Amino acid sequence: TRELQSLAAAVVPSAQTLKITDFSFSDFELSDLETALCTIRMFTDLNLVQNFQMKHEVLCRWILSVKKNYRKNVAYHNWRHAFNTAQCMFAALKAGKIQNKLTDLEILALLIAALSHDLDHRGVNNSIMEHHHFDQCLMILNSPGNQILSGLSIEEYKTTLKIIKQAILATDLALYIKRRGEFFELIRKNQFNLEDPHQKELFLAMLMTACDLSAITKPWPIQQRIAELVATEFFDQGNKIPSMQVGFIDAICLQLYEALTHVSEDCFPLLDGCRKNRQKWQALAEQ
Ligand SMILES: COc1ccc([C@H]2C[C@H]3c4c(nc5ccc(C#N)cc5c4N2)CCN3C(C)=O)cc1Cl
Ligand SMILES: [Mg+2]
Ligand SMILES: [Zn+2]
Repeated sequence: TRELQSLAAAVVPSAQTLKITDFSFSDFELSDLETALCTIRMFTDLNLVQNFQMKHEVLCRWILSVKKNYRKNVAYHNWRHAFNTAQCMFAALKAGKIQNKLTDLEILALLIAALSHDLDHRGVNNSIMEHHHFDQCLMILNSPGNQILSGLSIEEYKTTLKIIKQAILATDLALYIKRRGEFFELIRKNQFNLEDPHQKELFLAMLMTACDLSAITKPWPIQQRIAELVATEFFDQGNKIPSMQVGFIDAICLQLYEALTHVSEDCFPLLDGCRKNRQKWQALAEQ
């Protein structure tokens, strides 16, 4: 309440000041309070506070509830990773122009899922995990004073919960591998149509994984620092790195970001930064 009083009374700087529209956004210089302000700006500039009548104090308490339920002692899967996944979601809807291809409920659920998709993570060394993350997302969404979705009707609320649940479930890389071949086959044949609800639901799953791994697309000095955090989680429980990074980019990332650019050409900076990082890690791999 000492933190919530200061956050609620603050002024929320514009999206341009906060630099949350650039795919190259980084958070290393930001306080926990600054990340909260950037998050309010995301809800605000996506018209989520307005279209769904969110009381300011409730959104402030909800953001702080979400942030508190991430574990700081976890090197990578912490609040900062969830904040970044939401930022890339914002950058994709705005700079990537994905906004027009989605509905308000879908955008409202994507932002909530991106912020929640790793709640109570304990580090890689501890599809059940994603079901636990949605469980914690649901518990916070139902906490007194945190119900940011109270402005929705019951039909709106039930649809949004279904989308939130699927989006968090989609961040299971096993589900991504199960489903990506379909998404690539329909991108191949020039058949991809978002009007198909099964195709729209599949795309929302791919958009989640794209933002979930957005770190692999960051500029080299940032990507180097994030790859450190990843190593500290996998390794030190809190040489071989360059090769494992190129293998991850090859197996997982490059096709995903390639397909995303076909859906919207303005998501190209993700595919670009992911390639420049493959070059950098490949050179390091060769010593
Ligand atoms: C001991 O050190 C490492 C070991 C492996 C990796 C590789 C693979 C790794 C991985 C995973 N998710 C990542 C998400 C983002 C980024 C970035 N940027 C990189 C990610 C990432 N890199 C999950 C799958 N995985 C597995 C199975 O090991 C990196 C480091 Cl440093
Ligand atoms: Mg996860
Ligand atoms: Zn994640």
